[PDB]
Amino acid sequence: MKIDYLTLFPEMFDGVLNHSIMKRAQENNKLQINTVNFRDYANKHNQVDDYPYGGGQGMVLKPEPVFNAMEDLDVTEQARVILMCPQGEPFSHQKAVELSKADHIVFICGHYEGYDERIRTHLVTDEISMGDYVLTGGELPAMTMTDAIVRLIPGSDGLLEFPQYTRPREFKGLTVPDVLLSGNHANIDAWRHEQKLIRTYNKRPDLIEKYPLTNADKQILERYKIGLK
Amino acid sequence: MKIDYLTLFPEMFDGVLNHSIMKRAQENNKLQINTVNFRDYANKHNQVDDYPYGGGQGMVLKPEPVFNAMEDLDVTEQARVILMCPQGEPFSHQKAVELSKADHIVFICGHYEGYDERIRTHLVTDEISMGDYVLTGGELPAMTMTDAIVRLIPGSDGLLEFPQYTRPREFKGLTVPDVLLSGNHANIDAWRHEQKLIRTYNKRPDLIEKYPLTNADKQILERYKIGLK
Repeated sequence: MKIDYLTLFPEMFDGVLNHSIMKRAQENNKLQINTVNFRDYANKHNQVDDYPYGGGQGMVLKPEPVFNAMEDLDVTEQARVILMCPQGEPFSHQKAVELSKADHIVFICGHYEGYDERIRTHLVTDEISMGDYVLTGGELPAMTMTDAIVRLIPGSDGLLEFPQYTRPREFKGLTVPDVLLSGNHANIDAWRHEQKLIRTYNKRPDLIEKYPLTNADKQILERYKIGLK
Repeated sequence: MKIDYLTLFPEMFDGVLNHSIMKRAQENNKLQINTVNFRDYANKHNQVDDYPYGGGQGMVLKPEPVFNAMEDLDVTEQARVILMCPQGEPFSHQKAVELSKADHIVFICGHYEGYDERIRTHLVTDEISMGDYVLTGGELPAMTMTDAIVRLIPGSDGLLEFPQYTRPREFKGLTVPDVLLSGNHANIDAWRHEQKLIRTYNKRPDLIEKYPLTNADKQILERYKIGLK
């Protein structure tokens, strides 16, 4: 697979493109992750931005530059063109899975108060948001999504996790549960299972309602609450 | 406000810390956004990582280094310590709002198969996830969240948005709706309102069910569907 980022700030990507566990695939000829400076496709004035027909307070991303960029990037039909949007589908795993299968992805990163509809109908294949929160630009989101998608290339049990501890045993008066140093694995497993139940009960009672509790599980919770008195 | 990132890859941040619309506040003495190299707090071996008591296949982030880092960073009580986690609360706007009010935030960025529970009980104040998708590290998430929080410092109408267009009027046979060039603002507003209704009807019927439709709105939808025949 290969990935292109058409952005006005290709520099934002230097730190991440290299120094992250991203090179696993880059050096392994699995993928080409390269940045594209969008100002190369701009027009009298080298702006990729222009006024809205009908009026409005914001500016709108022009169609021409974007179509041109897609041209030389040889985006075929069956390449994925992603627009970073607030009203886009919030990104998810089923979506990360779907994308890791395409052989080519292009991200329109710049945040504009508007996008020419012709770009949305003819070029863009997926519109994606990160969550109900509002961001200043689409480059971070594009990088975050790349991570999730790439690391899913080739190369819960319904409860919260059991608490984990490492050395030292005692630190500033904070001691690791004795059971963990006992070497008795049936007791360590049982204790972790109890902690998972209890933590879920205290912090994600919704998860408990959708967990098929065994009689022993109910007895653990029952005595736990009696211990709180 | 001030923000610290304790990470093993401070380089990932160079591109973003500067070149994004982040400098608005940095140069304006509103905030200090600086990176901290976590390997400065490491132990015989300069690892921040160590084996799990009780056994397990992954490694666990040691408590000592993290507590030390929080010490010299002068994290007071009433500073926010954030751990990037999969089971953390997915990040949201209400959370972005809450955080933009704190005067100091520290992000533990490294992804480990485990975190010593003492860090979670004594240091960490918020545990946050990005969504059900799994990421390779916590630095991108920390940067994304910073963006949403910072830009919310000081410095929907229930339907999908109306489609936007800019020059040129005709491009590759793709023409901007005539109404937008007509200069008749009551017609432009009505047309946009119709498009919002129609698009929402076709793509987010759930939003239509929670919209207080007027008689005129129902007539727009009604004739639209008759136009589809």
